[PDB]
Formats: sequence, C-alpha cells, structure tokens
Amino acid sequence: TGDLINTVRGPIPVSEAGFTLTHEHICGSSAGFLRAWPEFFGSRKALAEKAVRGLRHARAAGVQTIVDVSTFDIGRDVRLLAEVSRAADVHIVAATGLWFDPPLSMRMRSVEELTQFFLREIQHGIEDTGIRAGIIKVATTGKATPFQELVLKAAARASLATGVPVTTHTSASQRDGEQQAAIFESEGLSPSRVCIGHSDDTDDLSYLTGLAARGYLVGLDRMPYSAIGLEGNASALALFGTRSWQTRALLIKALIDRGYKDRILVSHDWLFGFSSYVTNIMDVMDRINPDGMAFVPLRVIPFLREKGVPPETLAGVTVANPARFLSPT
Amino acid sequence: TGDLINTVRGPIPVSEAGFTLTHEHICGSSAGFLRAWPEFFGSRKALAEKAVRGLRHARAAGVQTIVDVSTFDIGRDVRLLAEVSRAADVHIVAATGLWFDPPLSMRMRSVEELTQFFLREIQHGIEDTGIRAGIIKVATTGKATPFQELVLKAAARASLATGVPVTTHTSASQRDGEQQAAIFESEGLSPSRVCIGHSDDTDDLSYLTGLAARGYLVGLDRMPYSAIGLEGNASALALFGTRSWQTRALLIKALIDRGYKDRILVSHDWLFGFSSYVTNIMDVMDRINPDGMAFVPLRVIPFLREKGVPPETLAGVTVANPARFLSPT
Ligand SMILES: COP(=O)(OC)OC
Ligand SMILES: COP(=O)(OC)OC
Ligand SMILES: [Co+2]
Ligand SMILES: [Co+2]
Ligand SMILES: [Co+2]
Ligand SMILES: [Co+2]
Repeated sequence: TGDLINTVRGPIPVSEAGFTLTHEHICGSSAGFLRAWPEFFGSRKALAEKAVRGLRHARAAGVQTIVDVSTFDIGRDVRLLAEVSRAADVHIVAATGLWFDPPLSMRMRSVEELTQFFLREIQHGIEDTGIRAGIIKVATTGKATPFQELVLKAAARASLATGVPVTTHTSASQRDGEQQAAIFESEGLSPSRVCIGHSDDTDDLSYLTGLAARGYLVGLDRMPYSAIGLEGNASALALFGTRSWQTRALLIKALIDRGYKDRILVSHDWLFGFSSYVTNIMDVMDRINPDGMAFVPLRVIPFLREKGVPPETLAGVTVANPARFLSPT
Repeated sequence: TGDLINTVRGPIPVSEAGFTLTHEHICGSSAGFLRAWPEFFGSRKALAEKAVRGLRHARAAGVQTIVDVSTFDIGRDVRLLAEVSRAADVHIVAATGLWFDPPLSMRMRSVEELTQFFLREIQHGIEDTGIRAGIIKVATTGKATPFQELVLKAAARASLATGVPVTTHTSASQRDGEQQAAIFESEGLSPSRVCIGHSDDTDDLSYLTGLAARGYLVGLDRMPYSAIGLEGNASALALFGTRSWQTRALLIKALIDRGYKDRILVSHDWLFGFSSYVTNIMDVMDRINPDGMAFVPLRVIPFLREKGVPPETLAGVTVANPARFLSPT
C-alpha cells in the first residue's frame, strides 16, 4: 500500500491497478490528426463510443487497467483517454516518449531538450491538461537511428529522475533489445525499469532469455496478432505475421518454464482506431479478434492454465509484474 | 468588387487584401507541437506577442495581408493565427495541403482521401474552428516521392473543386517546378492557379521564364535569406544560402524586364517561431533581418524603384498579382 501511479483520471494506489495490460492503445494515429480529421474515424464520438464498448468488454473479462503507450507522435489524445477511462471505469496510464514517427520539431532536438520534454509530460502534465504520464515509450526498427540513440538516452534520464518505467517497440526479429539494453545501461538505468516490447514477435528464446537473465521485463504484447487465413492480404500479412496466437502464448509458458515468471509482461497492442496504417485495417483486426482487449483474459490465460501454469503464477504475471513495473522506483 | 477570400477572421473582399505577402508563416513547427511543448517558444504568450509586434511592424510598412502557408504538418495553429491577426489588424489567409513532413496517418492516404481532407479545410473549416483555408500548400525536395505525386494531384483536385490556388515549396536548384507543373497539368489545373515557390533560390532564368511563359506564378519568396557574413555557421549556411538579398531582388527586375510582371509574387518566407530546425535559429534570423516581414516594403521595393521599376508596376506585383491569385477562380 502507499505507492501511487498516475492515470488519466489522476493518482491511484498501485494496489488498485489489478489485472493490467501493459502495451495497448485507444487510437494509433499521428500528432494533431484526430483534431484535424476526426471524420477519418467516422467521428470523434464514434471512436470514443467504440473505445468505451471495448474497454467495458475488457473490464467484464477482469481487466482493471491498461497502459496506453501512445506517445505524442502516435497522436495520443489525453482528453480522449480520460473520457473513455471515465465512461468505461477502467484505469488508463498515459505515456510520454517518442515512437518511430517523430516530426522535424522533435528530430532536431538534443538529448537535453528531449529529456526536458519527457520530464514536462511526467512531472507537469500533458499539453494544458495536468494529466501526467506514468510510462516512457521509445522505439527502434532495427539498428537505432542517430536520433533514436538520443531518444533512448533521454528516456533513461527521465526515468532516473522520476522512477517512471521505460517501454520499447522493437523489431524483435532483428533483436533490437540488445542494443536498446546497451544504451539504457550506458546511462545507468536499471534493467528492472525497462520492458523490451514486441518480444513475442520472435521465437528466439536465446535472445529473450538473455534479456530476462539481465533483469529486463520481456513484453509479450502482441497476443492476438496473426494473419493466418488472410495470407492474400499483403498489408494484413505484413503487420500481423504468420504465427498463431497459440505460438505467441507458448512463449509465456516457455519463459515461466525457464524460471523467468517475474520478468514477463503480457498484452495485445490493440486499438479502437487506427489511422497510421492502411484504410479499413480496423475492420480486418476486428474480424481477427472480435474480443479486442478481452482476448488475453478470455483466451490466453485459460490456454496457459490448461497447459498447467498455476493460478498463482498467472496472477503474478498479470498483476504483480505490472505493479512492480509501474510503481515509480 | 464582390469577389471574396477567406481569412482567419472570416471573409474579406478581394479588393481589401491590398499589399499582400504570399508566402509567410507565423510559426514553422510541427503538428501538435505548440500544444505539447509551448515552452520551446518561451511560451505561447511570448510567441503571440512577438508575432503581433512583427505584424504591426509589417503593417506600418504598408503590408495589409499575409498568406500563412503553414500546413497541418508545419504545425499550423489557426487559433494562434486568428489571435495575432486580430491584435495586429493584418489579414491572414490560412492554408491547407501538406508540406514535406507528413506523418504516417497522412502518408498512408490515397489521392481520394487527401482530396477529401483538403476539401474539409477549405469548405468546412480547420479542426473545430470553422476557419477556412484560402490556399493549398504542397512540396517537393527534388523529384517527387510517390506520396508527393498523390499530394500534388489531390491539391489539383481540391483547387478545381473550389477555385482556391495552389502554392509550392521547391528545391529550386533541382528545378522541381517542371515536374510539379507536369503533375498539375495532368489533372487539368490551370497554371494561373499555381505559384511555383522558392524560385528566388536559383538564378536559372531559363527555368523561371519557362514556367512564367506557361502562365505559372513565380514565387520569389525568400527575399531576406542570406548567410553572407555567417559562413562559419553550418546550419545558417544550409538554409539561408550564399546569395545576397540584392541578388534575389534582381530576379524580380529580371522577370519584369522580360515581360513577366504579371507572373511574379514576392515574399520573405519569414516566421516568428521556428521549431522544425536547429535550436536558437530564430535568434540568427532576427539578427540577419530585424525588419522581419517589413523587409520587402522597406528594402526590396525601394531597391526596385531606384533601379527604375515604375510605381504602377510595383503596385501590380504586390497588390494586383496576389488579388488575382487568391480570388477563387
Ligand atoms: C501506434 O500504433 P500501433 O502500436 O498499432 C497497434 O502500430 C502502428
Ligand atoms: C515551415 O517552416 P519554413 O517554411 O521556415 C521559414 O521551413 C522550415
Ligand atoms: Co509497436
Ligand atoms: Co503499440
Ligand atoms: Co518552403
Ligand atoms: Co515556407
């Protein structure tokens, strides 16, 4: 008791986070896009309502908290998060940091400048809302760009100053986590403050156990993603991959079986609106996974149970690990 | 009389546009940036006040209207434009279109989709403000990217539907205007609806007269830009160039001398805040050109007069040409 985390509705006790999905999005978009072209999503109203239905469905399945890892450049709209959080009665933790679509006004910035920006969003508030970020999101897609090196160093500095954790997008097949780890450690950031994300996009357990042994959290965060049965859709294939949800879920068990239960975070990387990819992609996704953010509790958790993972272990993964991760340390 | 143009304060008669600077910016930034990190500019308040002082200075020098060609991805803040327009009593025409920093949510769009977006900003209003764009801004930096081909076609379609003109960023040294022209004409857009911008960045009169003969407007719109005396500043050199303002201004006379007075538009490409380039660049620019958007009327127009350009011709360039260009046709 006593430890607190910031959500879009304000502070909550860490112990009330409960079952927490640590890599999700209300809407995957771009800075200013929702404001400039809400009709892309039908309307802002239609988007919010869809998000409220989806979060209510997750809540019914036992999800109490999601971490929306949408950064500035994912077009994070914190007012939208707050609205849907309130309507669905599900906690949402907002993010700072930068993903892999930063505009020139970000790309031109120094590590010092970026640190100040991340600190602003954590300590002061996002935009003019006073809503404070509870996580820092960063990204590579292969070897880090020179700018991405700065971003990861700035995330490390902001984390050290605030205790807020860092979470990453990787190209898992290219093993980005290793370089990400190297950069974070060069700034003196504790691996326990870092989740190496999209780690379920690979079956390379050498890579994954290497990270876990070093104390990193391993983000198995794309559970429902599969283009099996849709191979004729090039865009669906490119983003979903050809591996089944069961294949992804088996990695949770594999890490548990190898002693790393405390190093695992599970999520969907789901969303309710999606403008940063092909038109109508949301319709494809909703067909593949009608359960949305309830997929983990409804399908993944029982799958693991039936494979013999003990309830106490499953609770540790879905409640205790996120709590430890999110608590400012 | 009778013809109207949309400004950030609402409709005005074309005849009240008066002396008009056709390629300017209040702030060169990125989508969402001003909202997310206003402290970059000191504050939003400091930015607005600086812009009001600058526009008042231009007004005193005889400028009655500026066209702010900031697109969505230049971080156009139409509320800011309206505030500074009202305080300084200078008309500001806002822009739609896309510059060369579009985010993924724009880059993934079809020509049809982009056309709908440009039409939204012209016919419905920008964001939730009801403020309507009076120009469409587009860009290449060398040969058009596949996405830029779509943007230029979408601009052509939106222009045909609304009568609003199109204005361009070029890499003038690479003669981008020729391909831009080809794409516009392939959509059946009249060259009289198009200004090929940054054309004073080159002294290639073969290129420039080629465009003018075809009926394009030629944007000599970077008048005060020179890094002469600052050659040891790599960033200043890269954006300003090594040609004097007099060299740039001579192109206005050169085009007049060759019969193309009606095909010329003159501006500064100035701004009062600048986040899409190196930190403190605004301080360098303010040192090079303390007169800001008064530089054209105070320095360029008298230079031309003294070189023998008749007052009636100078009035045609600064009043009649913009009026014809901006009037929806
Ligand atoms: C930011 O959106 P995303 O994480 O979609 C789930 O990737 C485009
Ligand atoms: C959009 O800003 P700019 O036209 O600055 C004058 O170029 C970066
Ligand atoms: Co990602
Ligand atoms: Co994601
Ligand atoms: Co330009
Ligand atoms: Co410009």
